[PDB]
Amino acid sequence: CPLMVKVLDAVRGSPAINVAVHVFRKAADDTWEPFASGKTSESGELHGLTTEEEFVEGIYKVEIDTKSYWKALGISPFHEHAEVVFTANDSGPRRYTIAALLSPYSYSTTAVVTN
Amino acid sequence: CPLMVKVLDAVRGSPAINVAVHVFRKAADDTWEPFASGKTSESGELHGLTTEEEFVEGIYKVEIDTKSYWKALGISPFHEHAEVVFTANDSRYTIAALLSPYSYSTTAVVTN
Amino acid sequence: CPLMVKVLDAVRGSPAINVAVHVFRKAADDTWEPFASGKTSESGELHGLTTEEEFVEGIYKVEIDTKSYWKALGISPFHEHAEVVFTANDSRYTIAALLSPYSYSTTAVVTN
Amino acid sequence: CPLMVKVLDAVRGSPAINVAVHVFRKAADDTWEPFASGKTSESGELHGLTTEEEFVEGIYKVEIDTKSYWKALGISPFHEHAEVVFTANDSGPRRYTIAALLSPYSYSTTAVVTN
Ligand SMILES: Oc1c(Cl)cc(-c2cc(Cl)c(O)c(Cl)c2)cc1Cl
Ligand SMILES: Oc1c(Cl)cc(-c2cc(Cl)c(O)c(Cl)c2)cc1Cl
Repeated sequence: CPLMVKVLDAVRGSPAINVAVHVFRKAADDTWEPFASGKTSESGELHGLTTEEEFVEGIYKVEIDTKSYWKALGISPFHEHAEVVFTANDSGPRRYTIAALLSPYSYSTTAVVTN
Repeated sequence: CPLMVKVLDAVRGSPAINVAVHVFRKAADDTWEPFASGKTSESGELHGLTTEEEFVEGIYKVEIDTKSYWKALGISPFHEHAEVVFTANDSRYTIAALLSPYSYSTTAVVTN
Repeated sequence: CPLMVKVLDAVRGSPAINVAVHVFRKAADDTWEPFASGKTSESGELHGLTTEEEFVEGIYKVEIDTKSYWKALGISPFHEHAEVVFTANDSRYTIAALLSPYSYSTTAVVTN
Repeated sequence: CPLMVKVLDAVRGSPAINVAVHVFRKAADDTWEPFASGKTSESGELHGLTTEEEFVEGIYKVEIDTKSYWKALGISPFHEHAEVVFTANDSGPRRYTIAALLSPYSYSTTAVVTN
């Protein structure tokens, strides 16, 4: 599991369940190609997006579909989605945890990078 | 005015208005003595808490009554209040707080 | 000026100065077209990006070049940049970003 | 484990290891009495502070000793510590995760409350 996403809801003090996450990788022609996608579990975690073999060096974008999440709760939020863009594995394989904390008008994101 | 407080609401995307703020300074006996207080304005700001003369080096606590704020909006919050504790050293302090029911963040902007 | 950007540095407790910001609007073909840009001032602020006439309803992206900022301070950052994507609907927008090497937070303050 | 603390470092993108945490409970005479204390592990987590039996209703304060953490890294930080104060178990036992994300001039805290 070299790439894991964890999403929390700051309004309810709970994991953010069933949030859609789409991951893209920047291709040789500077286009974002689809890489992986999934939905957060009841623990607000998304595991198994990729493998070490497939997760090569590159620029990745993790798009978290926050708008759909808040709308399904009857809240009209500010952002369309939360986007996290980073270079990965540029000095060898690392494990990446991307965490996001969500509110209707704000969000925070962090990365925990281990090896 | 060397100390300013700004409070924002992350749920509504607005200044947090009418939020009570109490400032304390740590006394000789390790007690917190009341120092300054007020309620944030329409812009979520609290200006004029103190003066350069009075704002001597020391340890200060800024207590933001976040519970009352959320209760007024009909939302059940987690925290009793938010506290920011820091040392003022000489060499302007903006204490900002961003509020959600189960989370808050605070940052200090120290300028000049 | 219906759109303002403010950027703060959580490592140094200061405005984030000289940070390039690019604003894009989503075009008819789902493309991002350049809309406005600038560099934050000494107060970490970027004013005068647009006018009420030009700032029509639509989807906008604000891209903050956080990587260059951290590189200038000799700190290796995680993110390529920070992006804030939102719909402007009619019924002033302050987009604030708080920057650390491996983390950032952004909040919108929508007033009037 | 009804009370867990997790602390992350936003400067290094790593868990915050060896951070001291002191927990207090408000006593009948409105004094803060010591309740539990510990240090975060290599994963930035602190488990085993208390038991369900001991963790009764009350107002608790979780003090995270952030100043010592940053000083040991050669950074002179703004805050003396981060404090999280909350009523616990007021409608029955809950499990509380207190998370903090740390930077020298800022911090964020969240609670995940489950049952
Ligand atoms: O003027 C300000 C505006 Cl607009 C926002 C913040 C601010 C404060 C905190 Cl804590 C945040 O997490 C974010 Cl994202 C912005 C601070 C100042 Cl000083
Ligand atoms: O397990 C975790 C828990 Cl509980 C909380 C956060 C987490 C994530 C964000 Cl964005 C935060 O601002 C804070 Cl304070 C904690 C991260 C992980 Cl990985």
